[PDB]
Amino acid sequence: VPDKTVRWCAVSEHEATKCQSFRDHMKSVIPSDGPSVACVKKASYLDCIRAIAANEADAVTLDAGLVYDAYLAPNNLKPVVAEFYGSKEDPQTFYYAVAVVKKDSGFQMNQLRGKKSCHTGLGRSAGWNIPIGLLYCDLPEPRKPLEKAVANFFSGSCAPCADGTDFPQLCQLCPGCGCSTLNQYFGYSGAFKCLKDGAGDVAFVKHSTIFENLANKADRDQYELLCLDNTRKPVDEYKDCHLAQVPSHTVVARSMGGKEDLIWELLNQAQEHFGKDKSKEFQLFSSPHGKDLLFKDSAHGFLKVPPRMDAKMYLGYEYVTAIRNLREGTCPEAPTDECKPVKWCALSHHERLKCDEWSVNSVGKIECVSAETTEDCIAKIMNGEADAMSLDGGFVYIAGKCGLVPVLAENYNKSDNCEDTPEAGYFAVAVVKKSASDLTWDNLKGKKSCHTAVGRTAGWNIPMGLLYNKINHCRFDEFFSEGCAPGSKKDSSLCKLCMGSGLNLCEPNNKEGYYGYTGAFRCLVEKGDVAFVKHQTVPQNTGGKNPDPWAKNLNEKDYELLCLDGTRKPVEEYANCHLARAPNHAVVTRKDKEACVHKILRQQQHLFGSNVTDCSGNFCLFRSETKDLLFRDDTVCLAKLHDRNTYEKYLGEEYVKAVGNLRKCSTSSLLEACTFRRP
Ligand SMILES: *[C@@H]1O[C@H](CO)[C@@H](O)[C@H](O)[C@H]1NC(C)=O
Ligand SMILES: *[C@@H]1O[C@H](CO)[C@@H](O)[C@H](O)[C@H]1NC(C)=O
Ligand SMILES: [Fe+3]
Ligand SMILES: [Fe+3]
Repeated sequence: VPDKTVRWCAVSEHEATKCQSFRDHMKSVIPSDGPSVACVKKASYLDCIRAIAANEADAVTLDAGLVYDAYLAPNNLKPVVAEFYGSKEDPQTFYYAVAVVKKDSGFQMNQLRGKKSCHTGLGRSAGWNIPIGLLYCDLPEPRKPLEKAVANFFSGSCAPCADGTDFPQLCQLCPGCGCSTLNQYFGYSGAFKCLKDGAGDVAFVKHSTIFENLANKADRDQYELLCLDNTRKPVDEYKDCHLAQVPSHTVVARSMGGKEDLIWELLNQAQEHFGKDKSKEFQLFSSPHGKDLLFKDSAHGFLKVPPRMDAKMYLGYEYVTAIRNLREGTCPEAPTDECKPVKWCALSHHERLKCDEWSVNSVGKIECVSAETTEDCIAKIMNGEADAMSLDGGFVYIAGKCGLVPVLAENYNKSDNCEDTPEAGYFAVAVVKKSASDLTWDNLKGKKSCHTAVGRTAGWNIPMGLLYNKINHCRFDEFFSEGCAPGSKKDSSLCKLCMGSGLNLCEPNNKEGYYGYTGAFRCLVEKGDVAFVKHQTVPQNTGGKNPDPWAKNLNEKDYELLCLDGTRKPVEEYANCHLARAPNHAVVTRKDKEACVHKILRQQQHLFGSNVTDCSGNFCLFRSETKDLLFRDDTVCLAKLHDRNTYEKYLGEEYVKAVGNLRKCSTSSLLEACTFRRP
């Protein structure tokens, strides 16, 4: 009360040597109110994970594979610090796994069978665990032992660290399948030589491996990469043509106990002091007693892992999927029919219950799964637990930084050709009361505000984007006196006007009554000085059309819009008095389901779209009661997106800019973690 020493787990005799030498040296230049280091010794990395889980140790650095095993029940560890490997200014932490090949050898990923493979080694990420994991279900039966089936798949290979007596075929190119730099084709660089030399047809390596072996691009153009869509790309389009995105070397911590922040403090203070080129006393990435003790010797320092980043996310879908398949042999029995059912992500129980009903009517084509925030749902879509949800533009943006794709837009304009008509978008406006004559778009300092939610187009990204372009700081909660912006930090002023109780207060879901367009507006009625909503929200909640007590008798007449020019006009005059265009909300998913989601959803909306009336008794998809459940209440249909299937491409060039301009101000723990993976 308080303890500060980090109980670091060591493997070798040698590693335990440096661990205490590391402790001694920290004590020389770090004060007593800072972190120290203690050492625990166990027989292998396997024991260390067990150690940290049972709270008899705190941290250890691991390769991607062991990171997976560590996250598993009952270990439940999570990655907290990352080694990086480039310059301080463009630090490289992850590496993408790729399958390199000679230019114009006329085959794709789905034709690897019967070709000659070059690998880095067994247990290795890019050279084995990724390719074989992702090719697992095309391997011939029996797939036990894996090595045999792999041998039976390729027409000859080099598999390092494997066994040549049991399986000879893995060695035709490495006659002595040697787990050592002795054998010429070992590891990243050797595996590539294999391909370069002609031994093999495909080599499995990092994206950087080629660049480290061919400095000149005229040489690189003689190679290509195999993309997962059974197509080829040039070696410098790794980012859009890789297998999986491995992390290099990760310190992991207890998911509950920790000590997460401490671990960072120690390591950050370590790299400041004895890191790289730092001191000539102690060397954190070098040694006397053998190499890669505690950390890799090519490591240039550390970076903290954003707290939103659990292991599933860190390792990433394609990795996790890969390494899963290696252990649990689940493949379709025998073929996957055509389109299994879609997991829609309900936002807490209000949406769940609508979802659950939607499910019943769909005869097994739509399953429901809920999370309590949308970011949580987004992450669920990323990791496989979920498949699809519809999102405000500002959150499609985030989804898109997280590598998810817009599949179909919502459309709000009545038309005989609704499904095949891209709409320019809806209009973000700023609504106040006629009664409050005093207010103007300039005069807002020290007034009270109501937002749909943080990170949404009309409720945040647009209004605040502008505000930031004026005031020049992110502290919006000080420019306003107080407000309601569900998703704000519980003790900002922008949570003071929200209406939820007590944990639910300011929570960015329907349990909070000022959430969304209706909620933002209601906030304006009861508590605030200005709502930031879409252009239709007033009509939609006045003149009796919203029957709830608070809305029953409010009149359109009673409200006005603030225009940018400083003047103010009635609600219907939004075309002449809006803040910006807002990209229509849209549905998003991951690439491998874009197909089935587009198919199922048109199948689905023809049954339950705005065509249908007598919605009571029937199930009607796009009508909720004032709460935009699953979809906005005024959705007319879902529009196709031909070649407009990318968050940048979909949202357009204006919106992506404006949101980008706000990057500095972002508060979002998911955006941090996704752009950490990489922007
Ligand atoms: C709605 O449909 C009309 C019909 O021609 C079309 O011109 C327009 O793009 C759509 N949007 C608005 C705001 O009128
Ligand atoms: C409802 O409207 C759409 C619009 O053309 C139509 O395609 C669909 O078939 C209709 N509903 C049903 C249940 O078929
Ligand atoms: Fe590797
Ligand atoms: Fe919106």
